[PDB]
Amino acid sequence: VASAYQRFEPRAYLRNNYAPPRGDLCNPNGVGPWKLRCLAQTFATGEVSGRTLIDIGSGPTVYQLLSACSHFEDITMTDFLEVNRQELGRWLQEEPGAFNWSMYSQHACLIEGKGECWQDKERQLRARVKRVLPIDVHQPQPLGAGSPAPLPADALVSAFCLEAVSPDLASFQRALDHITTLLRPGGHLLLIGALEESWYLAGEARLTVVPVSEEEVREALVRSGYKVRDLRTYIMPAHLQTGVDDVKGVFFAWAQKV
Ligand SMILES: Nc1ncnc2c1ncn2[C@@H]1O[C@H](CSCC[C@H](N)C(=O)O)[C@@H](O)[C@H]1O
Ligand SMILES: O=S(=O)(Nc1ccc(Cl)cc1)c1ccc2c(c1)CN[C@@H](CO)C2
Repeated sequence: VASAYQRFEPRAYLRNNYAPPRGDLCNPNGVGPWKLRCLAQTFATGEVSGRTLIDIGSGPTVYQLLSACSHFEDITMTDFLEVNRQELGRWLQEEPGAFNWSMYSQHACLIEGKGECWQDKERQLRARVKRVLPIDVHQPQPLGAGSPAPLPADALVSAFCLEAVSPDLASFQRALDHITTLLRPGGHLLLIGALEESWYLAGEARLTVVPVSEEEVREALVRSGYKVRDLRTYIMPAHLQTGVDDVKGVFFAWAQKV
């Protein structure tokens, strides 16, 4: 896969998945509103807290941390590709060419209902993201030997990574076992991913993906030593079925390392 990922174009990836129609946040039935709503509700339970958090395979996106950032003062973002870490850098440092996530920040504020202005939410994320490190979930030690990242983390977040870098279920299970080592016992894992997908595009790159089911993800979490606190499925409607992939749904898993 690492080979195919050498052609991965962040801008194309962003455009394919986070720009209209999939990125439209006005229609309450879209995947965008559904996902932000499920990230906000999880953190609103007050049960997912601590000091440090690590986002596994962040790619060029930050939406997965909008609701999470107000609960963890030290946040580590990561990704296998340097081009993605650079794309993140552009938004974090507010440099030219950064992707504009303002509609997402605003919706997270809208959903959270704490009366927070979106600039303050983005300010807080930028402030708490202490570093952006390389990572490889295929390695028993994903971050490596002496990573600047505070370990073990009190919580992990990973969206669309594992199944997208695993050729099969068994390999999926190992990557999960792998990243699980980065988590403090009793800690929390918020895993988001593509259901029954076999490929997706990112510019000249065409990636192979392992198609997994909700049941398969649940059992994998259980086998890695987690207690599944919540599991949800969003079925991808026809209007969101574009030619960028063959994903059937999106899953969300809130797991607790026991
Ligand atoms: N071996 C590996 N270990 C960890 N991440 C990897 C990887 N190989 C590829 N990746 C990264 O996994 C990501 C899958 S796309 C998901 C991006 C983002 N988390 C989102 O929610 O959209 C890409 O950023 C890709 O570079
Ligand atoms: O759900 S999405 O259609 N877009 C989306 C997700 C979250 C929000 Cl907040 C908004 C839009 C979405 C986002 C990323 C990926 C997909 C779908 C499916 N392919 C994966 C890579 O395998 C990558």
